[PDB]
Amino acid sequence: ASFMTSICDERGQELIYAGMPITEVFKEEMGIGGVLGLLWFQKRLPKYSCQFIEMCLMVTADHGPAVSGAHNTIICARAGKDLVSSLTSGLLT
Amino acid sequence: SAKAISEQTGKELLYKFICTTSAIQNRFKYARVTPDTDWARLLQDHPWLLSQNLVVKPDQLIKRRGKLGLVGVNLTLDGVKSWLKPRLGQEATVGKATGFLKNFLIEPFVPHSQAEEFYVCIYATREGDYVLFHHEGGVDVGDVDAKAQKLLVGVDEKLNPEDIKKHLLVHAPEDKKEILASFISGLFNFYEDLYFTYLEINPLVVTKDGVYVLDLAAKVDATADYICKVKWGDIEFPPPFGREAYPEEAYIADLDAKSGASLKLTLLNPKGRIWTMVAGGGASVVYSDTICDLGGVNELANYGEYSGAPSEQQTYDYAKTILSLMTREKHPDGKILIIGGSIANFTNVAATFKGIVRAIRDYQGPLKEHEVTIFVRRGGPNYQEGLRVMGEVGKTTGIPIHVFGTETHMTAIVGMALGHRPIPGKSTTLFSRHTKAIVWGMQTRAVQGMLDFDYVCSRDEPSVAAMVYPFTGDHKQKFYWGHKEILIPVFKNMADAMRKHPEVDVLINFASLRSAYDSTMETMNYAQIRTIAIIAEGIPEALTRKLIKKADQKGVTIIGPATVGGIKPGCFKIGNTGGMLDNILASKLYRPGSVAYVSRSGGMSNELNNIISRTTDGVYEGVAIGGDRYPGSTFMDHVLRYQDTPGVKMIVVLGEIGGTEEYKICRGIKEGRLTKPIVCWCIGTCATMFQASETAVAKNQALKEAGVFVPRSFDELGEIIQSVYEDLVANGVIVPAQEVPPPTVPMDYSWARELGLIRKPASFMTSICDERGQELIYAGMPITEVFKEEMGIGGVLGLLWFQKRLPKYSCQFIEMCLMVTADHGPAVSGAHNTIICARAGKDLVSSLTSGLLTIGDRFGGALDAAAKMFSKAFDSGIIPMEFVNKMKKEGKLIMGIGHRVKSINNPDMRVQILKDYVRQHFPATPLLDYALEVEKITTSKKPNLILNVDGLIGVAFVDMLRNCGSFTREEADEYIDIGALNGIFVLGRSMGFIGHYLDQKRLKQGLYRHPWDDISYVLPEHM
Amino acid sequence: ASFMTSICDERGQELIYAGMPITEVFKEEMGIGGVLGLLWFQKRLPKYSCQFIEMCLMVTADHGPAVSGAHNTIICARAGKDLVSSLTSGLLTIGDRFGGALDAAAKMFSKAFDSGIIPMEFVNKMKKEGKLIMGIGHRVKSINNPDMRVQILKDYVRQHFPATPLLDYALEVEKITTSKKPNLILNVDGLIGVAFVDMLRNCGSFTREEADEYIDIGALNGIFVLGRSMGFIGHYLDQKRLKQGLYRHPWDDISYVLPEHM
Ligand SMILES: COC(=O)c1cc(Cl)c(O)c(S(=O)(=O)Nc2cc(-c3ccccc3)c(F)cc2F)c1
Ligand SMILES: Nc1ncnc2c1ncn2[C@@H]1O[C@H](COP(=O)(O)OP(=O)(O)O)[C@@H](O)[C@H]1O
Repeated sequence: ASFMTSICDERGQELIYAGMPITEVFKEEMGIGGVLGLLWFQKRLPKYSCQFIEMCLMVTADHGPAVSGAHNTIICARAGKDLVSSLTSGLLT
Repeated sequence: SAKAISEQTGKELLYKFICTTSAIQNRFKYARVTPDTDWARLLQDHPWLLSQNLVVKPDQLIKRRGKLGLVGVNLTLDGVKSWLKPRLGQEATVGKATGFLKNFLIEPFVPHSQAEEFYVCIYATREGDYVLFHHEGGVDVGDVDAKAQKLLVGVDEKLNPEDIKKHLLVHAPEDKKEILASFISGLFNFYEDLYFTYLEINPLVVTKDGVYVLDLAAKVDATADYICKVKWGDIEFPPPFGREAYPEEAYIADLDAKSGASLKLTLLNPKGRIWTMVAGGGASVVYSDTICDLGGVNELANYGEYSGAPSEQQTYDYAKTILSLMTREKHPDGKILIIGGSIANFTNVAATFKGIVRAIRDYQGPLKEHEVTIFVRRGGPNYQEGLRVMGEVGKTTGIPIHVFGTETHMTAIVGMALGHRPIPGKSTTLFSRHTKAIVWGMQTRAVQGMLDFDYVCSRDEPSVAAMVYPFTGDHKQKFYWGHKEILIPVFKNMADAMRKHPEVDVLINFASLRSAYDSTMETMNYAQIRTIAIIAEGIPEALTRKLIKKADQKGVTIIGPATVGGIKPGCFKIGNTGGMLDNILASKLYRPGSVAYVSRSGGMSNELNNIISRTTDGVYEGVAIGGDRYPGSTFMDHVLRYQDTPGVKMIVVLGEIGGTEEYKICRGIKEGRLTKPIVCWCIGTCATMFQASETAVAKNQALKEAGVFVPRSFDELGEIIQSVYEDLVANGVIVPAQEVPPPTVPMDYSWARELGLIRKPASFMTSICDERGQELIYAGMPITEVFKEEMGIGGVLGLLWFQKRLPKYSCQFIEMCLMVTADHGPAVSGAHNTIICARAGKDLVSSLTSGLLTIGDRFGGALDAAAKMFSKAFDSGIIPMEFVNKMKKEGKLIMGIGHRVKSINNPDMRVQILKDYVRQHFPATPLLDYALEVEKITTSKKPNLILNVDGLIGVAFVDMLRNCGSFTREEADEYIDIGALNGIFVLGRSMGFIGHYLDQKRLKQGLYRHPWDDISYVLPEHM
Repeated sequence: ASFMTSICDERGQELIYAGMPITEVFKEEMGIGGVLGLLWFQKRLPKYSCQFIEMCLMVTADHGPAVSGAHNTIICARAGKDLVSSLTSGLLTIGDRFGGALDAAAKMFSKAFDSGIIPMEFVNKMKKEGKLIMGIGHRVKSINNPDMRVQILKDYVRQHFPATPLLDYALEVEKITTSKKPNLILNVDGLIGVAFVDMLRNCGSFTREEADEYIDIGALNGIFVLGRSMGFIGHYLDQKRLKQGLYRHPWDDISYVLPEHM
């Protein structure tokens, strides 16, 4: 096999993340903070850190528009182009 | 492989690099004479030619010049020229051969007496380097072998001058002793430093004036260039003295040069009904035996070796040369082309059948009307696609072929061709079944062939314990033990693999020929390595004797060089011997039998597996000792192991012409040491039919008179093996094994794709470049043609993007379009957000890119909007007044037209340069003669409405793609509608954006946050 | 002023590059190989290097489609998206394992040229410290059969540059390396990163303390981007023409490894 991927599982009845099927993910309350640890680390995370990594996403959402990445998302959003091509032109900062 | 060099080049290599105390007279005093002799230039070279008498003599590897009357002695310049009048360009019948004397040499005559003529000769043997001296020389020296002073000098030694004084000069005159010891002790050092094998000087003249050299005959080891090629400088090897070589043979010898293969063509009778296409260094000798043995010797045309598995195109070139020699004129009998042979390394099975098929199907006209009846036989893999394509092209063309299989013997077709039958310290046990091995080098195919063979042999453990490869980092490699994936560790220095693995006792060098000596001398220092195979061919013969010397000082048995390795079925396989399992399961090599073979050539190990599998129970062990001059272990060592082995019941020996390696079998049986039934036959009886006891005929006859079961020729070899084995069964000697089916692995995909058993479609379909091959090819053109002509970036662009080659007036134009759109400026949305992500410290790619995703529908996409507007309105027939009136009525701005500053009174200058270049060079410009009317009809209302450069490039590419030499309108709409003309802007402006990244990385500027003075925050107030 | 840009000049009658107005650029024959040196370096370049840097763009245009950048331009061109977004998705592969052999060969040969090491101690320390030489090594080819592109570039370097240090150095390292294995040749990725070092030193108008800076910034990295971008616009445009559908990878090539705790 050429690739060796160790996170998801396309085929079958249910989609499976790193260990867990998705009806178990919504059966429990995993949250985005648990799906994040479940995709990236492949280790299932407890609730006090599951809520913490949601804190780290809720904090770094914006610092502002006069900031180098948001500046060159503003510019390539004014130049009329897509959502992907306007996100991206601020992500490579 | 030890080739000869000329007398001249030999003397210049002597004079340039000998170093001794007693000086040598006449340094660099010689004259090469051709039929292209500029006597003026030579006489300007050598003013001493008008000074003393001369000796002129040929330099073409002609032995006994002094008795053919071909040595002009004691002549002036005019006398030399008159002596060259009846000879240069003429012919002489010399010995048996006949050729043109086309190269002569002139040397100074210096007088000498008879007792001053000495004899020196230095050659190589397996145990060392002889020195032969004799006090009398001349052409009347006679047989000088058993009549001189010999001195043995051991391998990797020096030469003590006191020993020469005490042993090599016992008959020399006294006053001439010390200078000769001043000479020979120098000369051997010369002999060692340039890797000669045979250096003979007769006569050697020492007068009172000093030492000077008259004659020189030399042979150098041609595989030893990678040390000595600076010393050698330019070296030319001359052919033997025969007829002139055709340019055909030069064209095939050129295939030896630039390739890595080996394929030489020696044709001797162009008007014969027997031809050859023989793969393998061994099997060409076998066909040349059997053809001449069946009395068709007068109709044999060529014999040619072919090995190394070259590319399909080189085998196409070889086959088109031989088929070009086929179809010259008619003989009324009909020509028989024999195709087939024996290879050990099956690597290009899919490629080589694509050559010879393409060579046959490119001559179906002439090959029928020269009446060719081809016999093709396959060996090794069951490559059914090649057999099928041969069988289809034989019915399509009409050429009578007869493609055969493995069931017919490899010389059974020769009897089917010539009208004879119808057409239907030391060890004894090297390898146990608990033998480990360490593979040097990285040969994942050969190691996979190890492991799959071992799983077929129902072996408990693998046989590759570890790999060693010093030019990467330490890691592990993932292989297939049957069905489960196991790992094998790959090391860098050998101490890791020899301390972590105390279980190995065999190492297998798959080194290159440059590193085999060094890796083996690295390995020999260790203890448990008790068997070394050396796969690589072309190891120089001075290095091989050093390996044999230390192999005898340590006891390690060497199987090689130039082998492919042996095979011991049920226990262990080496290298690629026996091929892939597609051959193993057919020749039944997964169980032990009771027959052992041993061969000179490694190519014949497939054929002996074939023949011993089709007559007897199976091979016990068969070892190819390699095809070099110095084997690591000859016949007799493995024959003694086979004699001291219980499971062996009969022994087969396959020899070749050359050497005393076969008379030791006669001595071993006449001494009674070798008891078991021995069947031998050495290849090459009809080498004499194109030293006397080392001929293949006399060696076979001496084996036949001493109690070795020799067949009458090679074609009775299977019969005589079968007839010995029947008598071995019918006397209670061999109790045969009940054959049991083996386990079965799946085939490799990468191997069973080449054979054509698997058929899946290609996922991508790319139509521009071509990675593989000798040269990289763009859409049609190879790159040496791109630089051979002057294609330019403007031509490589059209050659990649369109796949249509473009003429020069547009090739220069598209360079104009890149030189214009390189920059418009830094306060421009793309360059702005390249400046920002270049100040934020990131890469070149990540700063180019952050400006490239601005290109789109408001920035830089005016080009492909101008094309899709003017070209859309040109085709609907609208004359520009209704065009401008509908652009007002429907209410949309014209995408080509409009500029911020400039008017008719002051244009852009870039639009004037592009417009002038368009008018001067394009043959016909519609749609710009249209658009310049739209300038006037628009600009009579406001001055600043001009078609821009963003309008004119999108117009002139429409006009160029229509009115170039090679497109169609229905195709030149497609490169507009895809967005190539959009993409001319990306490639244009990317020069500028790499410029802005690079510039503001140079002007070292910090992180950029925008001011708060420019941003008007509007936030809905619900806290 | 917030920005400080030192290449172009928007306003005025004519557009001006770094020194030259454009009617002088087309008045003379500057070429793309001269506009390149005029934008990037701001130093005007003579003709024998102006034609050379066009050689370096004509060589690195394509190596092929089964190559990591061209692969993920083929994929994002089959997924139906733009020219910019299909070029770009192959450009962000350029980096430290693909296409960044150029600026590693320059920063190796030019770093070892200045410390005075004659090539034997250079090859011996590249064995001892244990790192592969970034210019040298090829998959197929030997002394007996070179690349042809490296022969065309080497012949153009010898026929026209007035003095070539650091390539007379590196061709010695070919021989001292290649006498051990045949396939160790300095590549085209090594020779471009050598000949730009030699060109920036031995052009008419630079200094060594300044011609170190365009190497260390990564211009010589950026010659590869501009070279290969012709090829990637080629692959986008070609597989938009050969109208091919969305591409998902097969399941036959991917070995799923998932920790089993359901
Ligand atoms: C490298 O040679 C192979 O790749 C190979 C593969 C198989 Cl399968 C095989 O059987 C043999 S062979 O030497 O045994 N017979 C044979 C030989 C040539 C040939 C091929 C090239 C040149 C001259 C003759 C040929 F065109 C057809 C044949 F059947 C050889
Ligand atoms: N320069 C020379 N001066 C004197 N005699 C020479 C010279 N060159 C050749 N000869 C004569 O020619 C002979 C050399 O020919 P050579 O090839 O050695 O004959 P052969 O092969 O039979 O030994 C010597 O016997 C020598 O007498």
